[PDB]
Amino acid sequence: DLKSTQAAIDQINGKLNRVIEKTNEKFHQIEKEFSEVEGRIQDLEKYVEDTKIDLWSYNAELLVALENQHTIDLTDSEMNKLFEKTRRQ
Amino acid sequence: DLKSTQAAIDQINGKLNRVIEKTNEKFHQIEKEFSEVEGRIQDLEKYVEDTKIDLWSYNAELLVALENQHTIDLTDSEMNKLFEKTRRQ
Amino acid sequence: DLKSTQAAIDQINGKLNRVIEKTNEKFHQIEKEFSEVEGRIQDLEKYVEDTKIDLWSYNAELLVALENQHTIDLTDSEMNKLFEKTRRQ
Repeated sequence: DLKSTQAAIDQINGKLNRVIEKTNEKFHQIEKEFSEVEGRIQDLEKYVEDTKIDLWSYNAELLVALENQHTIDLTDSEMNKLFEKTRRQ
Repeated sequence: DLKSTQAAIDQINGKLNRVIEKTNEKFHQIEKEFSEVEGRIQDLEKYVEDTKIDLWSYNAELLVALENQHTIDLTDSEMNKLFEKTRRQ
Repeated sequence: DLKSTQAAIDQINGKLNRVIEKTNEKFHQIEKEFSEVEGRIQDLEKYVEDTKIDLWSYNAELLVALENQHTIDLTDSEMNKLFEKTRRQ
């Protein structure tokens, strides 16, 4: 009779609410995983930027160090050359 | 009577189609977010490759510049040495 | 009569199980895509670490090479200077 139909209505309502809430919590799973992976890429981008910046900074420092040493060596070499020249006099 | 049962059938059909289309559009949300995050990682990979390539290129250029300068300095130092030696004669 | 109602029950059960299994397999799609993108970021992180490590290693090697050459050049220059000084005697 209609009683078995009503029991079917209740159990389809139950399973429908079940899949509803399950889907909702699994969407929560997916969205928190999006949040965490986006944070992962954000920190990775920050790491790449920091690495690039400090590598370029050290390249700059080494460049100016080489230039400084070259200048100093030329200058004192000329200085000792003139020193010896005067010592000859 | 069966009329209330029929109204229940219509409203469960309504809510079922509702959750159906909602799930579909939210899956669309998730898949476009996959597409955009994959593009993000793609462009990040391209950025890392470009950074590595230009850093290695500048390292190469600095290496050959140092070698060139060393060679030039040795050569002209020897040249001026021979110049002064001949000037002594 | 109740027969059309029963047919409606069967077809809503069918469509409900259909959306159930479809959602489940599409969640499988989403989770394997999470797995593969997490592996992508993992290998990208490993690549960034390897690049940074070998660049810093080559910077170290170039630094010690420059220091070695500077030391060697100072030393042998002083040596030949003393050599010529003694040759004058």
